[PDB]
Amino acid sequence: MIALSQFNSLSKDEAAGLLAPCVALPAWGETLVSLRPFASRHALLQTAREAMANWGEDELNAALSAHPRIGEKPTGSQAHAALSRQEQSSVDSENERLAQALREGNARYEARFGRVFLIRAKGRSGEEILQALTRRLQHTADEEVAEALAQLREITMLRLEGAIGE
Ligand SMILES: NC(=O)NC1=NC(=O)NC1=O
Repeated sequence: MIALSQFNSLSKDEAAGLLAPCVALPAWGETLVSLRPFASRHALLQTAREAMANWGEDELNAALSAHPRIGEKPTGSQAHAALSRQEQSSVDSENERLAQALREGNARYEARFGRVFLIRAKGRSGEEILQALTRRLQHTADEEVAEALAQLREITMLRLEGAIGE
């Protein structure tokens, strides 16, 4: 976590590099970098929310390139992999029934919608995620695109909030 005044003074490449792990959508980060300096962390976060307001199915698809499946915890030490592992920390990997249910739930979701199941995993157990998956399997395509995008927005914001402090 770096301070706001520090973020405001970074070179364009260093600032974009800092924001890159939040979401695999270069336009989002580029917008934030281009609008520096920010008056406050409050203003930065608000601007960040505004910049994700017009995201659609195309953004969902592009962002999903950097998100592993729930239950498929990455091992890498780099920000992306470390963040995902940390976000899935409430998922019990030792529970064999859960692991199998997650694999089956994922396959079922992917067959239905054509994309990986996306959920803000931070603070959610494997059971909570499974129940969300069961609920979201009943959605129309548009309803599901909307929720998946809402979850993407949450993931991105939490990562941003963890990257830049007051
Ligand atoms: N497929 C996913 O939902 N993946 C993830 N959600 C998170 O919050 N972290 C992930 O890696």
